Amino acid sequence: MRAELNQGLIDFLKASPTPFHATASLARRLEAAGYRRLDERDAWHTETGGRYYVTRNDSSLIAIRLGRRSPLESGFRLVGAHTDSPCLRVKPNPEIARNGFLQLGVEVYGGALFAPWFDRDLSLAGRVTFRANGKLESRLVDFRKAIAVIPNLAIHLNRAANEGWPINAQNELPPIIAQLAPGEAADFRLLLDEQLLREHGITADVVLDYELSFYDTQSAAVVGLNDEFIAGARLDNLLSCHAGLEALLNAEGDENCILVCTDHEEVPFLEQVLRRLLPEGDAFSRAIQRSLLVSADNAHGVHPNYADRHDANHGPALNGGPVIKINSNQRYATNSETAGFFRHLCQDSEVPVQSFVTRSDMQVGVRTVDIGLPTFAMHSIRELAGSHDLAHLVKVLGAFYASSELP
Amino acid sequence: MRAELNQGLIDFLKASPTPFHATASLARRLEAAGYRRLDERDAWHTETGGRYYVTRNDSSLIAIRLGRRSPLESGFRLVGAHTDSPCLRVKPNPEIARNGFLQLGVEVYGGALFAPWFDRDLSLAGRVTFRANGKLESRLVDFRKAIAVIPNLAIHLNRAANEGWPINAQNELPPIIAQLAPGEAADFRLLLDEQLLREHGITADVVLDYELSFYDTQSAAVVGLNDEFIAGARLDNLLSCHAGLEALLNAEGDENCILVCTDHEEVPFLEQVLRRLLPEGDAFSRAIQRSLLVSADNAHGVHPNYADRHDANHGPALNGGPVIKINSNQRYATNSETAGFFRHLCQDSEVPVQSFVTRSDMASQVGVRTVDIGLPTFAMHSIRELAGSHDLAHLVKVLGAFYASSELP
Amino acid sequence: MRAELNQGLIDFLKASPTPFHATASLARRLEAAGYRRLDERDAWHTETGGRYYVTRNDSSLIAIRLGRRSPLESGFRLVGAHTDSPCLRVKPNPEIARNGFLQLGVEVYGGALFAPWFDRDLSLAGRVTFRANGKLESRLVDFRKAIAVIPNLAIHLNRAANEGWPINAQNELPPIIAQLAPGEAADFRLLLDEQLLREHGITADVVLDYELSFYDTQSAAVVGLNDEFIAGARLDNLLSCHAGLEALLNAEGDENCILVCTDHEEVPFLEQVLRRLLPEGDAFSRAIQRSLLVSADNAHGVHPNYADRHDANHGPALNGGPVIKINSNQRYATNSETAGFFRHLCQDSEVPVQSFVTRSDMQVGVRTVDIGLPTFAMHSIRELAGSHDLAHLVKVLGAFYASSELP
Ligand SMILES: [Co+2]
Ligand SMILES: [Co+2]
Ligand SMILES: [Co+2]
Ligand SMILES: [Co+2]
Ligand SMILES: [Co+2]
Ligand SMILES: [Co+2]
Repeated sequence: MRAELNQGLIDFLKASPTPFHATASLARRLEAAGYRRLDERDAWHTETGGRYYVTRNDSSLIAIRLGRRSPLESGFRLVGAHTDSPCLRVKPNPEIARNGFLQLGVEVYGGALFAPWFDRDLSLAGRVTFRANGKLESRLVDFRKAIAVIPNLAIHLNRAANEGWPINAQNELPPIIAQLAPGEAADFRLLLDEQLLREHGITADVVLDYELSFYDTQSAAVVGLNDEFIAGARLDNLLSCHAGLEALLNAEGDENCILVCTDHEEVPFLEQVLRRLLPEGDAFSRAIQRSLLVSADNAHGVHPNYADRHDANHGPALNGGPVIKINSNQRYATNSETAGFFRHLCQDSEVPVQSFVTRSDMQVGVRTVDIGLPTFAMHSIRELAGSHDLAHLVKVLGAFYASSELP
Repeated sequence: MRAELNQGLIDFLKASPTPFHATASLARRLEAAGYRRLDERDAWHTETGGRYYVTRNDSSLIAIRLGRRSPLESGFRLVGAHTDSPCLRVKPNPEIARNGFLQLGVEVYGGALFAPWFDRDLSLAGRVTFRANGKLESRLVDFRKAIAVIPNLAIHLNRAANEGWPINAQNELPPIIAQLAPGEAADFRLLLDEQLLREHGITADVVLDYELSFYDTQSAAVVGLNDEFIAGARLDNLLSCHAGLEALLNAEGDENCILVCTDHEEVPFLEQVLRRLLPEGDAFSRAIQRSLLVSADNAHGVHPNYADRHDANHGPALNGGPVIKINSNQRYATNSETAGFFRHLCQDSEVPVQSFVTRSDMASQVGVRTVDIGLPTFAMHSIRELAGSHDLAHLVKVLGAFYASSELP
Repeated sequence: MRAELNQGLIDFLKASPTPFHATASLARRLEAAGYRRLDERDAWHTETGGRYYVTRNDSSLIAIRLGRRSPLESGFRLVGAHTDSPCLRVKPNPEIARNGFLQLGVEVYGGALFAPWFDRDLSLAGRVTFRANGKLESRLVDFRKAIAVIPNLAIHLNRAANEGWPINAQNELPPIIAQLAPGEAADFRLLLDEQLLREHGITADVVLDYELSFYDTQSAAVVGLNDEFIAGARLDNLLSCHAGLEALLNAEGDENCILVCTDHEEVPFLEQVLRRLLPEGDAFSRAIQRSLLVSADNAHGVHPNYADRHDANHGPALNGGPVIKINSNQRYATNSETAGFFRHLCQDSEVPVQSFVTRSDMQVGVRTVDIGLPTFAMHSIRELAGSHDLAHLVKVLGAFYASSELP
């Protein structure tokens, strides 16, 4: 499955600098495959089998592939991922004007590593809400061009730099985007208004608020002497989003399938959607108890320069295939029946499979196995995974999507 | 008018991932412009009006533009830059095999900022020395392709990462280039040999040693909402090398002109070369006292997230022109005469000029008077530094006015 | 307006020293306004145009305005606030007898500031559960009188008192209520029986258990040279409770409206009440997705003596109007659409509006905007707010309640 798959990933990451864009990319692909969009606000006709997707807040998406069999007999085959990643968001009154520069004050979304955000050609994307012709409207904008940089302080002026210092997100992370007069006027909402005309043709009476993420304009790429790796932003968790979608779109059979890609993992929807798919009563409970959730989120590869952060018996290899993640304290829902099932699936697909627990010194109600492709450096602005692993994961999710029996 | 310089700089940086490659790029352009190479091993016949360059270790270059009058009478105009930048160099027995990976051990060259080298698509380039059927060869290689990465450790396994930790070069900086295990012979010198075949159609008997730097494969680029900035590796100090060379090739007037770009600044050539110009005896000392060296190396612009690392009266602006660097404890050789001269020179060429002095709580065995100047930058010694998209034009104009200058102090 | 609104607030705080008392004060206001209590054990018949309220544990209240067009088309407009505040609670067996004094052991409720509770004329109020003719009753009591003091230790005996010491809640916070003889014997439940007789004309067989809060007997008050401020206990969050009830009672139009004042916010109901207001499980998601929750809870005004605790670009000003609270990491669920709407709603209702974000180094599935009035000294026994802001908040909350169209 190539190469083609790895190229599909790179394009998908490119089109998705935010959870909003991620969602839009998933939906345009779902639509090209003939899934019809449902609006939660409207009444649903619903025809049995039955290809649908629904969004919430333009940043969460559920894909529903209804099969021949009653979900009360066959249960659901659910794959879960998330559409968000740690990053830096623009503040509501962002303009900072000092030493000739115009900067934008940012907050740190999620458990982001600060250091890798320095010295990158960053751009800006996300959702803008504005008033046009009286009505409230929302669009996505993506500046595409590299408009921003968080420069490092020179080592000459910070000689114990490599000894480590607590990077202060308030002081040290606002990006520079331009130079000002001064005195010159600076209106970031005016800049967004320009970007609305430019990107959308819309003229806008005033710009109200926004959810804008800086991101790396350097694309994901295949790296390594023998091309054994993929480097890029947002692998956690768009690698899983892409994988599950590719598995859903190419799945054999007529099983009841769901793809759930939710927002804010990194900080109800599925339940309300499912309760609408089912004639209420014991139907919900009977379908869900026959179901299985494969929760796909990146795993930690044992890192060669940091090998002792891992249990020696449980250090996943990049390109060694999907990792089954166990944690007895319910950090992962995986148990012997869901783990045993997934393990059996990989064997029948001839896909290699690994295990991970952490070092011991470190709500729908569905059965769940937690898996993930091994990865280095989450959540940096540029994470690392293996170039063989996407084909592995797509193979077994596709096998799972086509599985008649579940535990 | 300004954008071709910047385009040329981006091209120059791309072709120069190492000091060896920068010297090669500089030399290629000089030859295209009519400068001819002198070998230091050989006798020189230098006629006036002549255009020469000189090379040492394939990583230092001196470019000579001999003028109408003897340098004994009218002096030298000298611009200095350097061809090296902090980076990671491959060790001589580099193969590290563990957890299924192949890695290359690296030493840190210069005062590199470690953290920015993480999570970068790295490639490998430099000089390779080998024995071929059966003589001693040196060639330059550039894998071009992204072959290596130094991944960060996940924050889940280093939760107090943003509080800082002392990054250990021996431990945390060896890059991953491939996967091994279940076997398997890993021999780096053999990989170099395939790279010799692939790049030069050359095969080798045995590869002996090599000087190879890892570099960022992401090109330099113009950035900012109004394109005010240039980002890239090696702005320290290929920015000045470019600037100096553009200015040398296009400067008007006669006048004796010198471009000196030396290696190992980040850690005798010039003096020996200048002496082989001019007659024996007192000719040298007399020429040098009528001479002036503009040492061009990047300055620090005042950083708006770190503004108090600067003196509030001496905070250079990106795109505010060349900076005169003063340190009366001779960290810079600038004195009031050479600073005065350069200031006069900028004012005549309509080029804006700034001053820098360090916060007070923080050549030349030739004996040439010197002014130290630089274009203001951020993130000096990072894998990716920042500079003004306007400053290069500013610098080339004033160096051009310097090379054309009739009089010196 | 304003002076009358502020007097109403003051009276409300006085009437409400506990969650139980806040709920009772809300309940008797609504009933005066014609709202009829719905018992959760009963079956409900709700007509259009209905005005209802329902309580739980006598300390949470949900008031409901049913309009004419169905929640399936128009959704609900919901205002959220909470009934509780940080304070000190009497323990089950509280009598401490030492040094001639009677004291009551107290546990610290919520994230209270300890120092301000010292040297205050405290009283005691809350719920008493007792047995009367073997029947088992609960009544509210309010001693009203200043019956307790937690005195500071004199600076002469604690000379570095101004250097700060860790205040130990178990040791330094039990208040003094009386003096005791040599061996005089004290029974707190006996004093509670006398208060039952005193306040309700009731004798108890035996007093069983209780939930009693100490509170300051100093009334809320307008303060400042130009009367720009209001000072009082429990401004977090009875300020919002009061503002929401005014807004609900005076709201024009006939749209579907909810006021949610819950208990225990400072350490299920809403969903269960909403589900009983509309048929299927398809109707729930449809109506909730068309709804909007303005979650109203005090924000932090930038304090002139601690101004560096705020972001310089996001320092809300007392009497500056409601504050839209923002946090990408969902400490506040505000997004660009619900912020846009609220900002619009303020600007075309002529109320000034402010944004808040923290310094970067510091459910039922409904869209939400977190907003609050700017406040000083939050979780102290005596908090500070603007004497102009309550009028602002009531104005825009009413504007909200009369909004036909929601994001
Ligand atoms: Co994840
Ligand atoms: Co993550
Ligand atoms: Co330098
Ligand atoms: Co340097
Ligand atoms: Co509160
Ligand atoms: Co509170």
